[PDB]
Amino acid sequence: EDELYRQSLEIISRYLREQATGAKDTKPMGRSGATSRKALETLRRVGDGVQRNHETAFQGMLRKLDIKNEDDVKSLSRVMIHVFSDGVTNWGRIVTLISFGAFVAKHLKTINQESCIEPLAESITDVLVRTKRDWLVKQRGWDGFVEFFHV
Ligand SMILES: CC(C)(C)c1ccc(CN2CCN(S(=O)(=O)Nc3ccc(SCCc4ccccc4)cc3C(=O)O)CC2)cc1
Repeated sequence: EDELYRQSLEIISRYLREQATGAKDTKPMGRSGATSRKALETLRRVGDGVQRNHETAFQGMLRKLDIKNEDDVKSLSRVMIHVFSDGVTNWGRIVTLISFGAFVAKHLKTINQESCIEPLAESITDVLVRTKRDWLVKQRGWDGFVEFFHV
């Protein structure tokens, strides 16, 4: 409920922030073997591969959306809201969305819009949690994500 949004926000905000700045957080999210720390380490491995694989489509979509400020993020979130609430729900579709978020975050860092990374992460979290709540809960939350992408 409140915890599923708070946990997802902590993982996504930290992943987007460290991808843009290019530096991992010196202060951990929790204890050594916590669900959130494991999900973030999985995101660093999986999410980075998604970005290089989907590079051309990610660069295309970014250029078409034309994100330059916070209002652009808030307004074009309605585009994301509608496209994501329709279609098959899976971990591959979930990880590609977060990877696009990190791709956008990296772009925002270059145009001196580092303040946009947090409301950007809030938009991704609110879509994922609100539209796909039942699925995520039945899939053991972020543990299901860790289990799904194991090496
Ligand atoms: C917070 C902001 C930055 C505003 C923001 C976030 C995220 C998005 C959308 N976000 C969806 C999920 N993907 S994806 O996982 O790569 N898979 C897809 C990629 C393309 C499409 S076609 C409609 C997208 C479109 C519409 C109009 C212009 C440019 C693109 C569908 C999917 C899918 O699976 O439904 C990434 C794109 C938009 C806007």
